[PDB]
Formats: sequence, C-alpha cells, structure tokens
Amino acid sequence: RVVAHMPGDIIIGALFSVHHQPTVDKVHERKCGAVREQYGIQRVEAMLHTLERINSDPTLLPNITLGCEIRDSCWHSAVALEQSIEFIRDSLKKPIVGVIGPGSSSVAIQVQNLLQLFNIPQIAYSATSMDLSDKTLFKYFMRVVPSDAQQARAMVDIVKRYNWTYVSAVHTEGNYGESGMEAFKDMSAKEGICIAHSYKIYSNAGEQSFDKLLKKLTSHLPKARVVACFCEGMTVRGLLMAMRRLGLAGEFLLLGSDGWADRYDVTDGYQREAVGGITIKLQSPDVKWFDDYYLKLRPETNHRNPWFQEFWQHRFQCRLEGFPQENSKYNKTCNSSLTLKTHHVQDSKMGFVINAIYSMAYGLHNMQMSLCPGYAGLCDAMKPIDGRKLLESLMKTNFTGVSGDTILFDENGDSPGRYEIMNFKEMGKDYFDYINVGSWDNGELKMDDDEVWSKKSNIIRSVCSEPCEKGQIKVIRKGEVSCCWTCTPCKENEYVFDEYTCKACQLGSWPTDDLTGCDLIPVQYLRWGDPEPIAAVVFACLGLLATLFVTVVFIIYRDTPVVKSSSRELCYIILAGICLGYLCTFCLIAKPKQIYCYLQRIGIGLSPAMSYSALVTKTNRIARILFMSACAQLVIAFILICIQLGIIVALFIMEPPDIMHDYPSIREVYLICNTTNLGVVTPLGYNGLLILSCTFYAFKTRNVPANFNEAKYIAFTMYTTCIIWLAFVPIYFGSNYKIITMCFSVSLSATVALGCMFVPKVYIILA
Amino acid sequence: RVVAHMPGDIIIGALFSVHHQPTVDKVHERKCGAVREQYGIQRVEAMLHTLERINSDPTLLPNITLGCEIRDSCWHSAVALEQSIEFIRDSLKKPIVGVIGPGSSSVAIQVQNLLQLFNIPQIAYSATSMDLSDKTLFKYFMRVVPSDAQQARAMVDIVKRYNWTYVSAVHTEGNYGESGMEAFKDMSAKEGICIAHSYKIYSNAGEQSFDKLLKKLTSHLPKARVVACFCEGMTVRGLLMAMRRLGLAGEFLLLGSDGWADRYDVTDGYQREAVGGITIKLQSPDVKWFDDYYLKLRPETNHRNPWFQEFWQHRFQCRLEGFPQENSKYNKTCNSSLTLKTHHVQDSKMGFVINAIYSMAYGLHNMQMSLCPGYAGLCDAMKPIDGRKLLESLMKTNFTGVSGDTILFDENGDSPGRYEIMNFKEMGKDYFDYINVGSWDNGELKMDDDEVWSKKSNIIRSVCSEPCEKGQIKVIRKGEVSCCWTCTPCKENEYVFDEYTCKACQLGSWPTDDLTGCDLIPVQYLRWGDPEPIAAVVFACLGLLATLFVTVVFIIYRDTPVVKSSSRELCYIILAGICLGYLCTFCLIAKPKQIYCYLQRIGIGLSPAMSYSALVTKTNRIARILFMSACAQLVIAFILICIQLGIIVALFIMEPPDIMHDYPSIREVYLICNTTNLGVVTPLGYNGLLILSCTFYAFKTRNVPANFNEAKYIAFTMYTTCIIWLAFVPIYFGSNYKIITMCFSVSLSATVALGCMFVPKVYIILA
Ligand SMILES: N#Cc1cccc(C(=O)Nc2cc(-c3ccccc3)nn2-c2ccccc2)c1
Ligand SMILES: N#Cc1cccc(C(=O)Nc2cc(-c3ccccc3)nn2-c2ccccc2)c1
Repeated sequence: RVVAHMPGDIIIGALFSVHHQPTVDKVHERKCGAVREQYGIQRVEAMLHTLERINSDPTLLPNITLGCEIRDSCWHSAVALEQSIEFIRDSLKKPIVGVIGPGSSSVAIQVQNLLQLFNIPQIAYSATSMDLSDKTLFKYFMRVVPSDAQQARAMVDIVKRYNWTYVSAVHTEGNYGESGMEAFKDMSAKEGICIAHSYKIYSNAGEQSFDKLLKKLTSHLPKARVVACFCEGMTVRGLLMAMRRLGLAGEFLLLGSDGWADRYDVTDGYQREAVGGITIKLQSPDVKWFDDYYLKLRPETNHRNPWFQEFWQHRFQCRLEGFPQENSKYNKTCNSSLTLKTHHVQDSKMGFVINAIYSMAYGLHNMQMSLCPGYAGLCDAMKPIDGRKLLESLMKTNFTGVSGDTILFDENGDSPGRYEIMNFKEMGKDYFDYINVGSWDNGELKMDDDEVWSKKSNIIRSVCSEPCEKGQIKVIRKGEVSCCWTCTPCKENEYVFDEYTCKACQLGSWPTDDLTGCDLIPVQYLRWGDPEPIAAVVFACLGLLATLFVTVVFIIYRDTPVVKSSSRELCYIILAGICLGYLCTFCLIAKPKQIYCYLQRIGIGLSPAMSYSALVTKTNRIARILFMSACAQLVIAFILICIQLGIIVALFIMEPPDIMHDYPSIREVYLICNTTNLGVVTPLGYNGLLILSCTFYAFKTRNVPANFNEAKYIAFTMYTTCIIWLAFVPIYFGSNYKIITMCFSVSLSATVALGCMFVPKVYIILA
Repeated sequence: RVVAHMPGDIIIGALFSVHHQPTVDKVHERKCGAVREQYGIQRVEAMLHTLERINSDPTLLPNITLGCEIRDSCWHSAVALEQSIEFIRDSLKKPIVGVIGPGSSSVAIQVQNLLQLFNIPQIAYSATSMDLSDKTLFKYFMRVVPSDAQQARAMVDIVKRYNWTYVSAVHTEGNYGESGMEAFKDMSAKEGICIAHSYKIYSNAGEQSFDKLLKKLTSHLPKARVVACFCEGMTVRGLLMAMRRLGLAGEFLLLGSDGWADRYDVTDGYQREAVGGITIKLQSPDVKWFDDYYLKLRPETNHRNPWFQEFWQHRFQCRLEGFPQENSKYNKTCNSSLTLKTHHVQDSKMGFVINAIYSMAYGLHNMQMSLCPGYAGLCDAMKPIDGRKLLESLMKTNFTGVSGDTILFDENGDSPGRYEIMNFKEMGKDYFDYINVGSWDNGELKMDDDEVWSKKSNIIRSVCSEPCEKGQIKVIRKGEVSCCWTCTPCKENEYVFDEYTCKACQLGSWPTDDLTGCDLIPVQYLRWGDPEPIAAVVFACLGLLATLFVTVVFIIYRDTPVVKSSSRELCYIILAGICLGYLCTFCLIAKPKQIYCYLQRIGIGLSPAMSYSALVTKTNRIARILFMSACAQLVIAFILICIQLGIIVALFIMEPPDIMHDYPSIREVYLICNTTNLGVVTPLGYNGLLILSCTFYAFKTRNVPANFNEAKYIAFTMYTTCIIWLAFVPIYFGSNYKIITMCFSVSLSATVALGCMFVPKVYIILA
C-alpha cells in the first residue's frame, strides 16, 4: 500500500477511506475499488492544511513540530486492521501516539479491540453507536459527535411539546434502528406517552410487505395520527411509494430522524404525500478557510498526495500526458484551462474532522505544560511519550471549536448534541422545499410554532380517550394501554374518592354539590306550627277547663245529697285519672329528650288504671249487694294501682329509656325516643282485663234505679271506652302518624268518660 | 529475538517461556532474565521430537511434512504479545495455522484477544481459569486440562462420602482462590452441606494476621472440625507455623486442593501438626520415550537449538572453549566426560504438551480427509488453509492419549478431570510421607477407606446438631444456619404432623402410641353389672310386688265396708300413679336412645301429679264438709292431669328431644341424652303447689276420727313426700351421680306413700 508522510517531532496516524470497499470476490485479496470524492481527498487535504496552520501558530505548542501519517481504510475491516498492525509495529521511525478515525461505526470497534491492548488513544468523528459508550470494554475511545441516544431525546421533547400521547412506531432492522427505538421507548415511557404498536421492517423488502405495513397502520385511525419513524432513508421512500397507490395521501404526519433529514432523493416524485413531515438534521456550518486552499491546487504542483493524479484523471475523464501516472484508458487529453471551481461541493462533515485534531493537539499541549513546567520544548522527563497519561489529559479538554461552539467530553468521552429542525411544506404551485423552523441545543428546544401551522385550529391531534368531567371516575379494563380509559359516574348515594374510585359514605350523610365530602343531614322531627299539635293542645286545654269546673263544683258542694249518695274518694280518684290522661299530650308532643320519653311511657300506662280500678270495685260492690267499708275499697284500689306501677317498673327494667335516631329513608332522618312494641302492648293487655270486667258488670246491673239511675249512665259510658281502646290498635300499628293518633285517643277516651258520668250530676245539682 | 525453525509444508507456532520474566525496572526494555530448566528446554525438545516422530509415522498425514516455529514468551504479557504480532504478520514464508501455549493463565487471555481477530485457533496446556470457558468472548480457545471447577467437585464428593455437614472455609485472595471457593460453595449448597464461616487472607501477611485467623477458627469447636482450604502452597505453611506456637497441633483435619498436593517444602519442620491431612493431586504418568532421546544430547552435536550452549554453560557452571558462544565469566573449563544423567528430573507436565500437538495433528488429518477425499496430498480445494473450518474440525476430535486415556472436548472446549488422592500420615519413628489412597475419574470416586483410618471408631465427626428422637419436632431460630436445629416434644394433647410441626386433633380423640394418627376414644357410659343399677332394679321389683298385692286385695274385696267408706276411683288413680313412679327406673337406667329419654322426661313429670291431684281434691272435699258428687271430683282430677300434660307438651316443644355427647374431661367421653335445666326444674315447680296444698289441708284436718282415723295417716304421709322432694334438690344439683339419685328418690317417695296410706287398710281387712 501507500502511506502519506509528513515530518515532525510528534507523529499522528489517520485512517481515511479513499477507495471503495472490495467486492465479495476480492475480500481475501483486497484490491480496493473506485476512488472517493467527498471522503477520500478532502479529508486528507484538510488534515494536512490543519497541521500546517497549527505549526504556523506561535501560541500553540511552541518550538515543537508535529507530523502525520495517513493510510487508507477502504471502508473494510481487513484493510484497517492490517494498517493498524503496521502502526503498532512502528510503535514498538518515531512511534504513533494517537489515531483519528475510522469513519465507519463497525470498523471502529474492531480497531479499538486491537489498539487498546497497546495503550493507544483513539478519537472518532463519524461513529455514533451506543455500544461505544461503555468504558469497561472501550476504555481508549473518544468521539466529538453525539450518540444515537440524543435523537431519541429531541424526538421525545418535540412530541411532549405538542401534547401528543398516542403514537405508532416504525424502525428498520439493524443496530441503528433497534438501539434508537429502544432508547426512544425507554425515554418516552417516563413522560406518560404510550405507543399503539411497535413495528419492524427491512429497507429492501417487497411491495406486498409495504402494503401490509400500511394496512396494519391504518387499523388505528383516528386514535394514532402521528408515526414515530426511526428508519433509514429508503424505508421512508418505500412508505411514500406504498401510500401513493392506496390513495391515503394527505392524512399522516411522519416524524423521522436524520436518516431522512434534507435528502431530496427521498421525496422526488412523491411530494404530495410527504407534506407536513417534521425531520431533525445535524448542525454543521461551512468552513471558510478550506475553500481558499482546496481550489488553488493543481496536478502539476501537488507532490505530497500520491492519490492526486488518479483523482484528477478520474474526475476529468482524460489523460495527463508527460506524467508519472499516465493512463491509456482515457483517449481524450486534459486541457490546461481545467480548474476545480466547476461544481465544487463542500464535504458535509468537515467540522468534526478538524475538531478531533484540535482536541488531540490541546491534550498534548496540556500534558507538556503540566509535565515539563518552566521549559519550552521536550524536557528530559517526557521521553518517550506514554499513552496512559495522555488518556487523562485528553478527557479533561475543554475549548472552543471552529464555529464558536464549546467542545468538551463528559465522563464517558461523549459530547453534547446540537440539532436543527426542518419542515417539508408546499411553497406554491408545484413547489416544495425544506425550511428551518427551530433548533435543539442540549436541553433547550427553540421552535417557531407560527411557521409550522398556518392557523392554530389546524393543529393535528392524537389522543386516545377524552378526559373525565364533573364527577366522572376512571374505569380501566385489563390488558389495555394505560392511557385508554373510560369515564363513568358514581350513583347519587356515593361521592368520588379520587380520580380512580368512588366512595360510599355512611348512613345519615349526603354528598355535597362539589362531590368532595359527605355532610350530615340536619335532624328533622315534629313542629309546633303544624295544625295537628296545636289542635291537640287546645283540645287538652278545653279538657282541663272542663275537669277544673267539675272538680270545683264537687269541692264546693261536697255536702250535697248527691255527693253523699256516691263515693267521694272514688270520684276524686277518677278525676285524678282523667286529669293525668289529659296531661300526657304536653309530655308526648314535645321534642324527645332524656326523661320526657319516660314520662310519656309512664302516663299512658298509669292513667287507664287508677280510674278503672276504683270504678270496677264500685261496680263490683253494687253488684254484690244485689267488706262494705270504703276503707277496704280504697285499699283494694291502691293495691291494684301498686300492681300496675310494679308492672311499669318491670317494663322499665327490661328496656332502659334512651334517645334513638330513626332511618326510614336515605334522604331523611327522624328523632324518636326508645319505644319498643313490648313496652306498649303489655300495659294494654294488662288494662284490658279491667275494662272487660267493668263491661260485664255494667251489663249485669244495667237496670237498677239507684241514685237517679246511676247504673244506666255507668253502663252507657263503658261503650265508648271499650270502642276507643279497640279502634286505637289498627291505625296505631298501620301508619307513621303514631304520636298524633295516640295523643287524640287518650284525650277522647278521657273526655267521653268525664262527659258521660259526671255531666248529668252537675246538671241536676245546678237546677 | 531468536526463533527456532523447522521446515515443512504446514507451520505451527509455539510460545515457550525459556527465560525468567523481566524485572520491574526493565519492563519497557525487556531483557529477560535467567534460563529455565523444566519449562525452557524440555518442552522445546519434546515438541521437536514429537514432530519428528509424527513425520516418521506413515499412517498419519501421508506425504505431508509438518514444520514448526518456536518463540520465547518469558512469562510476560509484552513479549508474548509482540511475538504474536510477528506471527499474525507472516500469516498475512508460509502462514501460521495454530498456536500452542502459553503456559500462564493470564497471558493467554491477552494473546487470545489478539489471535481471535484474525481467526487463529489456540490450544493451551496449563491454563485453568474459569473465565476461559465462555465461548462468546473466547471462541478460539481450547485446552486439554481440567478447569478449576473440577477440584470443587472432587472436594464436595469427598466431603459427601464421609458424612460431614458443618465445615469452615479458607481461601487466598485472587482469581484462583475466589473462583474456586465460589464454585465450591455453589456445589456444596445443593447437597445439604453448610459452612460455618468463610474467611479470606493473603499469602504473605504478618504473624498477627495468622494468629487472628487461628483465634477466629478456634471459636467453633467442636462443631466444625474440618477446614476446607482452597489456598496456595504458602498459606498452608503459614497455618502450620501459626499452629506450632499456640500448641493446637493434632486436632484439625485440613482438606486442601492441589496447591498443596505433594510438595515437601510445605510441611518440612512441621510434620507433627499436618498429620492426617487429605489432598488431591493431578494424575500424570511419566513418558518413557522422551528420556531415551533427551539424555543422548551433546553440546557439540546440537545445532537446531540456539538456547542449548548457554543452557549447558549455566547448568555446569563452566566455559565451553572453542565454541561460538564462549563466555569469560566462568573460569573453570568444562570436561569432556560431563553428561546429563546426573540428577535428571522429568518435567511434571510432559503429557499435555504432547496431547495438544496430537490433537492439532488429528484435527488437520480429519479436515484433509473430509475436504479432499480419494487423494493423498494437498488438493486444489485447500489452498490456502482457512481457520474457520479448522475450529470445527478440532472441536470434534476424540482419540487416545499417550497414557491410554481418552481425549475429547465438550461443547466449551474443556476436558474431563482425573485426580488422585493422597494422605500425610506417620510411618514410624520420625518418618512421614504421602501415600495414595484413592482416585477420582470423572464421577467415580474410588477411595480406600481401610488405609485412611486405622480403626472405624477413630473417624473424625463434624455435625452441628443431633437429629430428633422418638417423637420430637424441629424448631429453628431465626438468623441461624439451616443445619442447626432444636428438637422439642409435643404435649400429650397433640401428635406430630411432620418433621417440622406438631398438630392438635379434635376433642374426643387421642394420639396413638406411634404419634402418627389420632384415634377415637370409645364411648363409655353406665353398666348393668354395677351394684347400683341392679339394686335399683330389685327395689323396683319389690315395689311392683307390693303394689300388685295391694291392688289384688282391693280388686278382690271391692265390696268391703272399708272400700265403701273410701273412694274407689281415687284409690285406683293413686295406685296407677305409684305404679308409673316405680316403672321409671327401667326407662331411666337403660342406654340412652331416641325415645327412651322422652319417656324418662315424661314419667318424672307425670307421676308426681296425677296421684296428688286426686289426693288434694279428696282432702279438699273432706275439709270443706267440716259439689259432693264423685263425678265432679274425677273431672277436676282429670282437668289437672290434662293441665300437667299440656305443660309437659309445651316443655317438649321448647326443647325437642335429642341424644348428646358429654365432654367432662379430655380423657373420657360420656353419653347422656338431651336434658336441660328448665325441663327438670319446671315440673318440680308446678308439682310443689299440689304437695303444699295437701300438707296444709292435712295439718288443718289432722284430728278427725273418720274412717278408722284415716286423717291421721293422710297427715302423716305428707311429711315423707315433702322431705324427699327437699332432699332431692341439693345432691341432684351437686354431683355427677344424677341418674342413681333421681332413680332412688322417686322410688323411695312412692314406696313410703304406698306404705303409709294403704298398709293399715289391708292389715285391718285381713284380720
Ligand atoms: N280490652 C281492652 C283495651 C284494649 C286496648 C286499649 C285499652 C285501653 O286501655 N284504653 C284506654 C282507656 C283510657 C282512659 C284513661 C283514663 C281515663 C279515661 C280513659 N286510655 N286508654 C288508651 C290506652 C292506650 C292507648 C290509647 C288509649 C283497653
Ligand atoms: N313442694 C315441693 C316439691 C319440691 C321438689 C319436688 C317435689 C316432688 O315432686 N316430689 C315427688 C313426689 C313423687 C311421687 C310421685 C308419685 C307417687 C309418689 C311420689 N315423686 N317426686 C319427685 C319428683 C322429682 C324428683 C324426685 C322425686 C315437690
């Protein structure tokens, strides 16, 4: 082979792909193919001129002359891996200190696995694999270009900015697409972004495969209107060609990496279906001072580049007469007026090639400054140059590049990313072009929203499920994507706990209007203003007036013959019973409390006993005439009263008094005291016997004219008492109006008893 | 440097460490040190003679001549890594096809990382790392020696054979010790073997460290009496020296790998504390035909070994006058009678060095036979020889070695292990030596137990905790080793479920004598043979005889004046009541069943009512004289009887009859029918009133001479009935003898009632 030398004191090695890689037939015999234009001569000339310029600089590396050795790589593993052997021989002729290259991202791994055994640092300018960031295996590798995990960050930032949350996924097969898509998925899963379904395809498959791809991506509209493509430059062309035939154009929004960034050869002839796509590029401004040097070169005055003459002949398709490398293949002869300005195109990677050399030079300068202080040249303590301190000098380099940007390496030897953002939209009648609409600068996304969309309302939307609403909980099924839910309402009984669940609050409570917390329903019970309680009260007042008049009459005229005929003490007992019958409505109708309920359950069982005991003993004595002392009768009446009171006390002991809350319905809550069925039924059963005996005896002795026909009135009264007790059961145990009916029943029975027994007596004594 | 050539058609490369590794001062300038004896010249001569022999063999590789190239390695990475570069350069002078070596186990990795980039297979004969078994990283590596995970298998087999289950652990720091101990732990954990505590130490630490190691290992006796050392040859010497001063000798049993296998320089001066140790060696019989060739060599007639003259001068410490490599350092001149037979020692690794060459030759022969069939030589389809088919030809080699053993490679390119087993025991008065006591041959441990231990009872034991016993469960504290448990007994109420837990069976059951399954206790209840039931039965029979006699007398003499004076029907009723009182003991004393308990609860409540009703109505009529028809009295008695039967039926409805199992104590189970307190107390309360009325009226009318002083006997009878009712309560409700006492009470009361009421009547009527 041929190697390009340049003398000096410190030697640098470079591997540049000047020719095409050998075909499969000549892999074992090499024989590289055709010469390259962009990658072949421009890089070699740039390195030579950069070294000349850095030597002419008196500020950097004073009195030290740097050299170089440039070798071919042919974009093939074998050739580079042989030239590396040739380098490491001379290392063991000054030794090589560092290597710049190679271009490929898979040759570099095989060259590193060889160069790290002999402690040689390596810097690459176009290798962007994600496997090269592991410093356990690749300890001597550094690069000035962003990794493949920086595009997956800009893509996530762009998606996050525009509020997209349900997208597709396409990627080619290989290390590039697979690693990029893995990074994209890992970064997007942390920002609440979900993928419909990830796909996979070659870059040269058949039309049937592309049609099936379209049919499988069409089965998600209109839920996933954005496609996240991390594919190469031909998968996009295949997708556009497939879209053309099915008539699906003007519907999708393809978001792609820099495989399809600014290449016109991807959308030629298919500009109608690619409108709207957003792509990211790699920022790289041109280098001004390289053109003023590259164009002045002439074949007759270029001797340090052995590849120059064949390059000239290939480019101009002619033959150079009188030259050491004349070729007989070309019949035409070159003219003396030929020049290189004709269709001159600058290389698209000319910045990193210079930045790598500058980084290595700065590392050497720092090592010399920190190792040979106070001296200008090669001090005795730095001969020869060891490759273990240079690796630590290089990692801490930090300077400014050719374009005013900052160059620095992190702990992994990587570099920060800087990307542009383009947009393919129609300019006019049959005219399409890319235009810059933003940039990404290591965390700061600066994008012009006005230019991308003509109107705000025209923004494409892609969301799976609409958000919930006023009082709408989230219900999610099993096996589905986390961002495809359903909104359902809680019932009126239960409020909403959080975004995910309802919650049912305890009885007696009710959710508020905001559905944030159940509040307590105020207790509701009877009211004085209702006509029924006031009617009961006025009835009771009339009854008290009547009984007061009757007792006043009897007290005033206690010596009358009528009073002498009857029994005074028994009449007083009956009057007291009637008064206590009247005076239970005030206790009953009031708001329930501690002792009020006890008084109401005591009076209802006491009042129907004291009067009826005396009345039954009187009627029993009268029937016996047809133990005659009044003291015995009073003792018997008091004994029966005591028995009734003992029964009442036993009922009290069985169930102690208490206040109770009623829950008839969810909406309303009442307030009724402790009142069971037993404590009411038992006194009724006990007092039924007395009235039954009274009725029997009154029927037996209903035809005696004693005491102005007293027996007739005594027999006629009982009918009402018995019929009232009878009617008191059904409607008491058949509705929710217990208080009013049990307040009217006792009063009505007492008033009929008082009006059918004593009214004739007072009427007769009056006149 | 210098390389040893040998011509031919196929070239093989070898790396042999002829010199000592350069010191730290000359690492960058090489300058290897002193010449080696075993590793330097013997291996080179063996390879040369082996190639000569295989060329002379007409049945292997016909008409093809093999060659070789031997280079130094100096046991250093740099020198071998330069000679490998020289090899792979000439591969790109016939190319090298394979490399044998190097000796070291860490240089080999660095040489493999270089040789696998250019597709060169490699075979090693003394590298035994466990990192070289990964074919993802080391695809071109093969070896004929067992890995370091084969000693960890023989150790586990030896420990498992002798029933040791609690051992210590010691290992030196490095790849060797750490990897071996990791393998040992992983293999031992699967066979129920536990480690007390693993340790770790240098091989050159201070005396204080070794003393601390002894003090930390002394804190486990006598539970861990076996130490599993996987350390190098100097850690054992340090342990012995440390044991010497503390006077701990003659106690331990050191089990070690082949770092301390047969080396006398480890137990010299300390044979007293190393007695009993068991070590494993590597099987390697000597090669006979190498000695007949190596000894005949002379310095004057050896020209193909450039290292020979310096070797001779170094070995004999003289100067070879008149030689191309004469040295002036040695003043003494060599003698013509010198020979190599003096102190000749064979290399200890001479078998694998030949087996590797034979394996490579067999691989080449197989590839030639399978690629150019029907031809004898180099066919046109095998020029040049590719290194990708040789790697697959080599992996399937399977043949017989020099010592009659089988050589084959598994999928990882490894080899099976074959080890010996030694023993360091005293032979006599101040004499110690190693003796073979077994072997391990890839799964078959053949070890002579009789020679290791003089007597069977002298076997050293090492177990943490004794096993459980006849009915003992396992309880293990938290945080302790799984093989250190406690054996505890279940109580008498529970049996043992499994080896780990007890279990308590249900009530009425009992664990058996074997403590494997709870069995049911047979039901136990009353017995006829007991004196109490038969006494009750004979008492009842006597009562039946008496009542039969009385009723026969009354039936025969129904027309007597005495019978006319009394009431016949009431007397018959009383007789029937007494009969039903007697005939409750037969129902009661029998084994409980469905209806027997119903009859016993019916008779006890019926008998004390139907007689006493008639008696009380008779006495009431007699007291009233001082409704006289007998029909009214009979109707009243029958009405009271019906009321009693109604109460009985109500009690029956309250609690339906049933059979019940009693559980007074865990050991015994009874059988008593359903009998609550209410069903017994209620009839007694009901029938107390009748007897109270009877006794009150009898006391009221106890002085009437009617009917031969019948009132006196009627008043005297009641006393006994009342007293028996009274006595029946305390002891009935105060012991577990309910049946006997309630059987005697009714019978006694009926007997006294029948004997104090009718006996005088029959006595008078008789005479
Ligand atoms: N047989 C029978 C039978 C069946 C049911 C009930 C009653 C009864 O006791 N009626 C009654 C009589 C009196 C009474 C008291 C004092 C003065 C005049 C009358 N008040 N009450 C009464 C009791 C409870 C609720 C309503 C009313 C008897
Ligand atoms: N006051 C009072 C009072 C208090 C407790 C118990 C009894 C009572 O009923 N005694 C009794 C009388 C007779 C009886 C029956 C028929 C013929 C002769 C005697 N048998 N029994 C009896 C009942 C239950 C268990 C044991 C014995 C009365």
